[PDB]
Amino acid sequence: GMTEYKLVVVGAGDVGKSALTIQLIQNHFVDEYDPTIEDSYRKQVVIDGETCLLDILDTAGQEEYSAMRDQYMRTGEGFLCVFAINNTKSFEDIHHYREQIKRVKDSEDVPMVLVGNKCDLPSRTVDTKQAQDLARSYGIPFIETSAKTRQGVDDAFYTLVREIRKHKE
Ligand SMILES: Nc1nc2c(ncn2[C@@H]2O[C@H](COP(=O)(O)OP(=O)(O)O)[C@@H](O)[C@H]2O)c(=O)[nH]1
Ligand SMILES: [Mg+2]
Repeated sequence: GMTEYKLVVVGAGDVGKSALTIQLIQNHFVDEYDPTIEDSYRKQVVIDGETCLLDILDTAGQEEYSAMRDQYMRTGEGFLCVFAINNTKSFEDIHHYREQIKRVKDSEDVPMVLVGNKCDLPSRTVDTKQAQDLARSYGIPFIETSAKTRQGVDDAFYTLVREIRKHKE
């Protein structure tokens, strides 16, 4: 019946990984959540007629041992690769996340969704086209989000579950 899926939220610091996660889990926008805390959350949802239990890891970067990063990449079934639309470096970092996750999993086919967060902000430096083009080059969806207004948040997580299913199937 209920199937559990391991989702992993990755991206540079300050892009909104924790805020995205907390909107989905707790239905509010958090302004201040310590950037060094890495935690996981469970949430039950129904997607396309099938209940699933999302086990969501809100990552925070370096681990005590890199072996621990590798482990959560190996066990992770799908990845939300998050950048902020006002931070070009966070977008450029996506190249690294894509590479590293493929490398750890030794796979060319890893369920992922590219998330461009903070779309409510006017100070945009990363174009919709450049992100759409990058996602297309990986064969994955691109979704624009705002953890602040909740735009796209649910779609990003649900789409990732759909990508995981497509991969398993
Ligand atoms: N305006 C706006 N601020 C955001 C958004 N998402 C996150 N933030 C803020 O950006 C900062 C970093 O968010 P956080 O979730 O801690 O980023 P993390 O380091 O990736 O976990 C926080 O002050 C958040 O309130 C968003 O969509 N819009
Ligand atoms: Mg965080």
